[PDB]
Amino acid sequence: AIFDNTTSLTDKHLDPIRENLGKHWKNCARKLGFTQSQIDEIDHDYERDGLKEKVYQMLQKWVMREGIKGATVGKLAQALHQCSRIDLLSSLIYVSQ
Ligand SMILES: *[C@@H]1O[C@H](CO)[C@@H](O)[C@H](O)[C@H]1NC(C)=O
Repeated sequence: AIFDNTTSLTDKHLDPIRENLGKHWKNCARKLGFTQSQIDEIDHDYERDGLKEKVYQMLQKWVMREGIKGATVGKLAQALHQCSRIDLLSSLIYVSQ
């Protein structure tokens, strides 16, 4: 079951989220525990780099903050549930097999 999966996230799990989180990324950032101030910093600091880079930076900051113990398949699954991205949750289930 995806929500109890304790596997540490690596590129293979993160890549579908990097590619598809898309323009509606900030609500998922809040569910991943970023404050509005932190979201604003990412939004401003990576404006010239583009939306995909804002997404990349947000996800990587989360993986770095939570570490190997905390940045897991099951925790990402819960975040995707909480931010209502069942499309992304489905891609995560498939890549985790
Ligand atoms: C926390 O998230 C809520 C939405 O759930 C938002 O209204 C509020 O502004 C956020 N606060 C901060 C400090 O990010």
